[PDB]
Amino acid sequence: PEIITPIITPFTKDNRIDKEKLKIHAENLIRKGIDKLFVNGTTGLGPSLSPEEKLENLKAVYDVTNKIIFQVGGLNLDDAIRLAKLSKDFDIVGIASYAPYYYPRMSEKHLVKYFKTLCEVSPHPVYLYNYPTATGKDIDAKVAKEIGCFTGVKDTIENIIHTLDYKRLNPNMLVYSGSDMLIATVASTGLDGNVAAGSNYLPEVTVTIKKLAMERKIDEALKLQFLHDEVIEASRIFGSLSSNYVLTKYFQGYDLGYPRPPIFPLDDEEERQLIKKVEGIRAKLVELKILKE
Amino acid sequence: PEIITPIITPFTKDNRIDKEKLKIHAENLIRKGIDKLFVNGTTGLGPSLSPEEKLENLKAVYDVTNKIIFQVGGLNLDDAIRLAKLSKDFDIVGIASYAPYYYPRMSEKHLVKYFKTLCEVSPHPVYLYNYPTATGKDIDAKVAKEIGCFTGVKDTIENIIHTLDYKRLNPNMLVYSGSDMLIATVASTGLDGNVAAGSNYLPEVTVTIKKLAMERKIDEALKLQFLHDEVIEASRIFGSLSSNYVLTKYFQGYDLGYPRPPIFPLDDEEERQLIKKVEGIRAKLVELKILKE
Amino acid sequence: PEIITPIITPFTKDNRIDKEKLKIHAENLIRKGIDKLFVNGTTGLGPSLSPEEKLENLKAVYDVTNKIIFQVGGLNLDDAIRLAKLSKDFDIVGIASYAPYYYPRMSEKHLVKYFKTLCEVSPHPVYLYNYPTATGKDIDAKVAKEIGCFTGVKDTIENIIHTLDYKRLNPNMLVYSGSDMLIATVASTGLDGNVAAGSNYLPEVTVTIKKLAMERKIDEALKLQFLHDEVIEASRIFGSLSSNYVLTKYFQGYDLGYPRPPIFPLDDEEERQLIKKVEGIRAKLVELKILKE
Amino acid sequence: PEIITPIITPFTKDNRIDKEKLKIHAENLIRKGIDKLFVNGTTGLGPSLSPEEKLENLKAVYDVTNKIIFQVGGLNLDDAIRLAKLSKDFDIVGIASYAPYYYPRMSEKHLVKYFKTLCEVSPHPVYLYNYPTATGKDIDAKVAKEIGCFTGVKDTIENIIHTLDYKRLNPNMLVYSGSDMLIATVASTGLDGNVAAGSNYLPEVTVTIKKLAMERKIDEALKLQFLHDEVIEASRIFGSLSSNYVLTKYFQGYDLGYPRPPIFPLDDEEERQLIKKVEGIRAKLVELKILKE
Ligand code: NA
Repeated sequence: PEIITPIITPFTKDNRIDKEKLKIHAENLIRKGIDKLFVNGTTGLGPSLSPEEKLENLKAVYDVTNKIIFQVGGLNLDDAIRLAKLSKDFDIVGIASYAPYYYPRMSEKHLVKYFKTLCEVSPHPVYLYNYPTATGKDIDAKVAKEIGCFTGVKDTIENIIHTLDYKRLNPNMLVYSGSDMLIATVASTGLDGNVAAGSNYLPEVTVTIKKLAMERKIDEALKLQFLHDEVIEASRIFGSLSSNYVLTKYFQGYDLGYPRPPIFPLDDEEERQLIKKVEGIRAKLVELKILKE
Repeated sequence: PEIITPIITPFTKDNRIDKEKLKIHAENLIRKGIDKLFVNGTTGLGPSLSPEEKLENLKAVYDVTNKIIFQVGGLNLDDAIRLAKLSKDFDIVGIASYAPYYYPRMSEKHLVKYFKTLCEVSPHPVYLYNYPTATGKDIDAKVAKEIGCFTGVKDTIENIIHTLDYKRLNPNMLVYSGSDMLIATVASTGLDGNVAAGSNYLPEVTVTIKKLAMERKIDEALKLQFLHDEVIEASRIFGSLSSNYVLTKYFQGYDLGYPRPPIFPLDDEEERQLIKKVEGIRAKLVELKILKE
Repeated sequence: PEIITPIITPFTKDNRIDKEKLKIHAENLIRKGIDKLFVNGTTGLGPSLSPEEKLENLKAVYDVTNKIIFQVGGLNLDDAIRLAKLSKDFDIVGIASYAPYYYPRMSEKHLVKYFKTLCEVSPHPVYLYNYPTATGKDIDAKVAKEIGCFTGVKDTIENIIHTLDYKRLNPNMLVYSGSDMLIATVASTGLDGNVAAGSNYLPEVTVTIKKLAMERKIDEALKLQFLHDEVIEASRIFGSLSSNYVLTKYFQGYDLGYPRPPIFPLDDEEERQLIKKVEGIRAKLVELKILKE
Repeated sequence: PEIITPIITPFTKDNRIDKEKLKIHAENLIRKGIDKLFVNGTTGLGPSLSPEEKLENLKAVYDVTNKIIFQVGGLNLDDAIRLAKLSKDFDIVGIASYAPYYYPRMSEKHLVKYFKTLCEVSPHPVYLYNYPTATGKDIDAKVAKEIGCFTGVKDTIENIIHTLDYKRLNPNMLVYSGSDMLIATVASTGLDGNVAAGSNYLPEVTVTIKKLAMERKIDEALKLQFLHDEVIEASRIFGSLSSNYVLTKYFQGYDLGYPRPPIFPLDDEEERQLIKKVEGIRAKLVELKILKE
């Protein structure tokens, strides 16, 4: 199985993509053993990016690696078609889309047609980005089989039965969980890996959990998994999407600028309280020689 | 109380706003007694529009009437600020925003900061577009009072206790329901009216429900409200946002072009089937002398 | 429309029904203008009562008034049948049942069969007690219509559209809201009334709300509804079912003994906080002459 | 890890417990390798049983084995205390309780008091029966930690994150999933096993999934788990709690009488259609030599 990072989008002081900080982060993730980078996912603030900015994000990461899944979805199908077609000039792993978000009560036929449309124009394998809470709808194992053209799925959901169903119904599909808390479990149970937000700031931990589970050292894998869970919990205090920036700086030692409002940067006091929650975890990982310092 | 139309945005065959069809529709609505038009709401596929298209919508509608509430929200705050400031040259009723959508688990503090930021730059009264199922958030009467700067709210929710609460905690606030099925109830109970998707295609009906209810002819208002409910239920068979275009052409006699995929147009068969589902209702409305024929 | 009290069950110190206190309470409610009494509802802890206790509740209240709807439902259909048959000797308004509670994902067919069974043996009109949050399933207007034998429904739900749908699909049915917050609204919108837990402790207020709305004094009705809402909200702080006992004592001046654990009575600190939250309301109500003192 | 059967309660034609059929079923489960029997759980229709009947169940099963967890909860705390006390004379594994069901919005304080009360009188280890969907509330790992007297938990939820949290926060706690679809995954990821309804009718299957996963044959475990899933799915078509009876007779060759209405028995045709759905699976299980012909 794999750890895939849905990579953060660093914004500059004036709210543009900081390509340079993005490249440094990308380099470090690849050097630290991350398998592939998921660009314009939730953790990257995909829905806050224009189609031009979703391209810019791809271009900057592509400077670093070919190991990219390029998320292209949104509520203008022509823009998503255009991004899909432009990816032909990039030797990447695949493209991806979440389901059309915001609008409730969208018919199954229209959902199926949105994805089939993108499969039809895609120059690369297509991955389903399933995120029921964010998008308002679910594209389950059965709908995924009906759509019929997904090479894999990231299933961001707290229901591993639902994730396992993709495998049951689509035996050849790559099936990833979107949770950081299920890295040990996913590797122990025959799934293909995790697209894990927390691998942005603790790629060493996510990779090591996976490796331990693979080696069948489940009690050691769980012990580390449970530590990782505490950082995830700390990150949710002030809002994970903002907190991920602060944590990457804290644990990896380079700056990733700002998120894009209304995903507001943490303030100094929030940043200080968040660091207070994870410093003893940082010491312990250093003690364990998982983190270098 | 008032009926306010969240007016449909007509698109051409190549996915641009059809300004001329928009004007004809806007003009018909006002002539049939609609109080104000809500521009770039859900019904207008606002989340599917770029900032530039949201402004283009305002301009076209403004040629017809200044009775406009102009929706500006999105996930890039700078763009929404820009729209708010640009509205200064338009003599309109107000601007509006829904909450930042898609991202789950946004802190109250961040949500409050988003709206207060738009209040601080707004040259017009600000309306809260509350839509918990679509955006994943609720900005309830307590949070609206915190924010402190709303002249009004559109509460798109079926729970009228929730909508009444805006009035109870904010006695000076204008309080609208976003439901078509609550027009009779809202008028009878002392609220300010409805921002009703169905008023795009049966504005005569929504205005008459309101009028009957004001006259305390509650049973007559409900009979009409109940017929209107059946049209709303029909519209949901193939997807209401797509169906709204077909129902407008059918009942009002002009077309509104195409929706924007992934809000896909009904096909000829679906259109035939929807028309069959509402034909008998049209006959009833004609016998009630609400519609001509 | 009517105000119906789902009457509290007072329990003695040895966890038996305090029949003498129940009778005093029932007599007060009727004297203060309550139309009918709903026995063994949620508010009376019906699900905590054995079939013998449900019958004991009926006999005590029946010593005071025949204006009773007698709730009989539970997870042993033989017992519910026996209670339904036993009620033949009581000259009352109706019997009632909630849907079989606890078990998830019961088939529509089984739910319909349970209700039709009660209808076949019932010597009185049968009322649907609809409470989806509590029972884990909904018996909506369409399922009610398919069941075909309900004289009325109490709809305890936060969705008045759902409640109105009973009237729309079943025009000869009595349709009540289970909410105290909707007395003004239900009266103005053509519904038949409210089975209002808060009428146990402020029967004066619920009746005056309904009277004001009937007189089309909507603003005054809402002003009083909104004060009543504040008392409902305070009752919920420590748990409404327990707080209903304290509030009855506070506003009506007699006590109702203890609830039945695990519906635990409020402790001293909880009572003090609760009273601080309502005493300024209790003064406004005496000033308005709704309460004596 | 272990498989624990939440054992079915067989009822006679006139709705009493069929003690002799219960004993036959218990003995078979134990002989086929089931580790313990969870008596009066959901699958046994525990909420449908009077305290007396819950005691009859224990005494019947106890004649076969002492490997019993005895579920004693309900909405009359005096009865649950009495049951807990009466278990002193049975040399069993533990007693258990689900949270007080039906009543929504019970304060955490009251929930904690209910379980602490049962712990204080219990002469055996206490197990938490967590089932948020059925009871309307969640007693999560944090609340279980607060209560602080549970020996184990059955987490009937689909979210394995939530289940893993009991072990993360309560290291010495025995932690089981209430899901049949998670047998392979629970065994692989270091949890304690599964309280699996479907082990009533296919104990051979559930014990074999576990064993294969224990031997790290995850591929083979999943294949068999996926077959089992298809039986679980079939049982849900006409209602699992009724269907479990039919499936036990079909797979094990002896009958368990009737369920208790409103958990109605399947009819002859529903039974034929259900058997049609699982015939093909029974065939596979025979080829695989998991079942005898
Ligand atoms: Na009640």
